[PDB]
Amino acid sequence: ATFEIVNRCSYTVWAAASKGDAALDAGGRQLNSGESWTINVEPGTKGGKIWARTDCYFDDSGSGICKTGDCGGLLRCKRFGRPPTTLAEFSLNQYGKDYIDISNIKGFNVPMDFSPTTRGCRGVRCAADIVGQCPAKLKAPGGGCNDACTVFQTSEYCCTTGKCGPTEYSRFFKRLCPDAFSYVLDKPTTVTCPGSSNYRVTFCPTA
Repeated sequence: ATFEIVNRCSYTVWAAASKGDAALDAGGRQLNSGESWTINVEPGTKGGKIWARTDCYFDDSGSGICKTGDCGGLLRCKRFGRPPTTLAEFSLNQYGKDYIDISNIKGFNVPMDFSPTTRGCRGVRCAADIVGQCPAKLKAPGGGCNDACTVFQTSEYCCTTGKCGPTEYSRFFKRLCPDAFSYVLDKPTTVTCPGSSNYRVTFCPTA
């Protein structure tokens, strides 16, 4: 499946793509403002995620640090990134279908649109100014808006017991972006696409 990842932000981002125990394609690449990077993701990929990382420095071997979404200091991500990270999430060819969503469960760093480029389903978007509006206690001094689990480590925010409800913090993300997951048990905003769709992830789709 092809994912065209496009940076419409006015700032550079370093895109990242992983399924948590492996890179997808090269796993990561710098995208200057306006650049597009097309990756190939193997059919059947379960639990893949794409995100942006901001304010990164890499040496000549691809080792360094990002202020948001760092994946163990690598340019080419092999694991998931450090919160806060707006997440494009997808499981492909799952009994005939693809499933996509955007999630703020790990916080928010960069706005995103995640849309099929082939027929038969709608895209999802979380493009509101969540960093500018972020509640004081969730603001990440590093950049971005953390989710309450990352900040407070409680069963209720982390849904550790499987039994949690919405909270004042989850409701903030859900108010600014109704079309993304705001906590683990949020009412699903997952979109079902034809098996083997192709997609485009656009960072800063409205700015």
